[PDB]
Amino acid sequence: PKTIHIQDVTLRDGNQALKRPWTIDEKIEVFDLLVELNVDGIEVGFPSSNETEFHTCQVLSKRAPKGKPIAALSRANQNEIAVTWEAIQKADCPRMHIVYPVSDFSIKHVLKISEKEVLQKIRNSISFARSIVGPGIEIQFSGEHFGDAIENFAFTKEAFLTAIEAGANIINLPNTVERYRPMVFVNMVKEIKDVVKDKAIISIHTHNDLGMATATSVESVYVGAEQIEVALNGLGERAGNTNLYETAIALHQNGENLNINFQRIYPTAKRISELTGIPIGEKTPIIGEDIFSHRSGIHQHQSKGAYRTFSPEFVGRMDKETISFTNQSGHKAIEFLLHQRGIQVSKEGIHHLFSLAKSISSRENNREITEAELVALSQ
Amino acid sequence: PKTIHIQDVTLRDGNQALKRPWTIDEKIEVFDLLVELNVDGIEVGFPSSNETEFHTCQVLSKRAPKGKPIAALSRANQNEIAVTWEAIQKADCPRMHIVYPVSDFSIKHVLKISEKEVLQKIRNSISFARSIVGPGIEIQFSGEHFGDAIENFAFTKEAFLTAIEAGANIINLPNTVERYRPMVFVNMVKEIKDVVKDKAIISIHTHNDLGMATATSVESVYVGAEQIEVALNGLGERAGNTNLYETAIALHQNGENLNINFQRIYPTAKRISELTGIPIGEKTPIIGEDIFSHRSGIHQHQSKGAYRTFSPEFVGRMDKETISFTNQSGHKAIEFLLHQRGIQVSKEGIHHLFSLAKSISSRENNREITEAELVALSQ
Ligand SMILES: CC(C)C(=O)C(=O)O
Ligand SMILES: CC(C)C(=O)C(=O)O
Ligand SMILES: [Zn+2]
Ligand SMILES: [Zn+2]
Repeated sequence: PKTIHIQDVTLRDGNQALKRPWTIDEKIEVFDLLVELNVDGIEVGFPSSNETEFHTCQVLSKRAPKGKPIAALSRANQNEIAVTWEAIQKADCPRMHIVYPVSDFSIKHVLKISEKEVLQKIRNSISFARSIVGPGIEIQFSGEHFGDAIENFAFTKEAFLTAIEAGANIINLPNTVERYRPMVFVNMVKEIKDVVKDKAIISIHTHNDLGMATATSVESVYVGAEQIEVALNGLGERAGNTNLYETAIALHQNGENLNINFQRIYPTAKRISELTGIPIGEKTPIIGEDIFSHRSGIHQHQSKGAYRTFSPEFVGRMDKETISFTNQSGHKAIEFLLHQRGIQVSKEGIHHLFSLAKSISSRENNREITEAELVALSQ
Repeated sequence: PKTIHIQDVTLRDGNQALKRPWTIDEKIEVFDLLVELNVDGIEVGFPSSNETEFHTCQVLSKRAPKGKPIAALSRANQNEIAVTWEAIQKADCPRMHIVYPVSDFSIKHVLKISEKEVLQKIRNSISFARSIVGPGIEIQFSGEHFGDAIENFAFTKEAFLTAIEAGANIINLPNTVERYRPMVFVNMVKEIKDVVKDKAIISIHTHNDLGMATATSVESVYVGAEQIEVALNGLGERAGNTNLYETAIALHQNGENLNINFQRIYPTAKRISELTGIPIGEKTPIIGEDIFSHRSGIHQHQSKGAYRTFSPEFVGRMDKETISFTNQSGHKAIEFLLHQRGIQVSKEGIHHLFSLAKSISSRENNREITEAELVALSQ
């Protein structure tokens, strides 16, 4: 039986990509939505960025429920690591999260340093972090641009093993920019797991540039990833982080056990939509207005039975697909109702009652016609 | 080198799920957008549905460019097949598309017939189709609900081999409802390819209920699928069909050769958006308003270089990320401009010029401040 932790990064990766970043009270509202959704951990921010974010991280750390991992992000240097720890140490379960780049391009063309120097930086930063937080505290290390570490993939194994030996309990593998295809990333995850084994938790953090973040994250589980970093409503850099709802529902549909309160999905998404001013597209998976419609029939319980993965109510929505007597499906519905009661009426009579249904609907507006009165109208 | 055909089903699967189905002139406009996008084939409709759709299919068949496959969908019965052929026979390259269910549930609980009877129906319908279209004409067979053919997967191999032997040139594998995970579907595709080999083209047709249609379609290519059925703007049943743009761009980024005019992507999507009244979400991959923004820096060419898959212009968009002197990034931009010219100004002076930039922008509205005048303002 697989353990899969859903790690939310909305307050960090999501907030920082926002056209209109959140105030402290909005961040607190979002934090509370995350707690009620029962995610397995929450990254509250990047406290080194500025004094406001520092304050927010501290407030959220103290608000955090007991036993709920509270993470904050730091770059790989002693002073910033110390500041980060100061931000979160008051949380019941603080988690230190350190990032450093590991891709060939980053090392050769951005950092312009050797691989040996990279390993030294990784080891020194994680070791230092462990020196200030003590033994009981989870440390996560992210290899930035891991998804692009193609030419230096072997190095990447060394980097993560180094991080673990220095004290990292979680190795986070980001697909910082989505460039290829899920199984390219997933094969890399598999090879990392092959050398990490039980020495650390493998986490993944995928972005959605080619519309394949959910798939990449989901398939990573089946090669050994036990944590997925996600965001509400697919917020985050560019096209966004891995969508929390799609990932949670997909894993559930595949038989996995998650702590997520699935029925909080829709009320959460609606509120996040309001807080960001980003409407929920009507065809958006899980939460889209129109995704439970089965309309194709109009052109010619069975639809609900053979063509639905999960019910509206499962994600906290009301089922709005109610048989009506006032539309393109209106006419045939009256036929079926009359059939049920054993009332025989000609095709012209049905066409008649059809018009009466749309009539007494406009009067006392709109469209709320009962079977009982429709039976009374015919006979 | 892989051959991958992009087969558009917007005028069929897309149109029939539409809240407001298209008129003949709108269908013609959509058809023309598809031709200009240079998709490899177009399914024009379901001509058996009604006389209007029949007429539309005939009009589009005659409008179709030479050498462009024009498909229309039919259920697996002689009279409907004959009607369908009548609808499309005038196209330069007509393609007959027949569907019949193949999943355990469909056969046992919906059709309530034996597997032997299913094979007979498949063979008879394809053989009949071949009898009326002649040898030169492509026949596609779809096994409806293939993605759910888990308990009877072995049967599914028999069904497709039967279809091929009867005359099917293309075997289409739909993930009618997205229920699991890409690699479950993809493994099934692989096993079908293992027995079909070079006897027919494998096509896939995935839906997007769990947000993983693009991935499922893309990964299917790497186990032998040579045709992908897609729709503009992810139109189609429920959450929609596989999104054309994401699929085309992903395959291109993975080094594949497609005929798609990539630079038609954005103008097409914008027009389809208008025709359906479904806005393009600002975080939608490829075409979303906000997906080329790199904003996270504000919180503390490189961003464009290390964090972009493809350029805005590649998909027919204008790059709107222009360095401005009027915002939260405004102040530092003036610093850098003054640095370039070797003009030294105090931190208070920069703060001053910052205010002058926002001032002469409101006057003669709005926000269009040149470097040249900003240099003239400082010195
Ligand atoms: C800090 C890391 C995980 C990051 O956000 C990226 O690589 O996408
Ligand atoms: C006709 C077939 C391909 C169909 O639309 C479905 O199975 O999704
Ligand atoms: Zn990220
Ligand atoms: Zn379909």
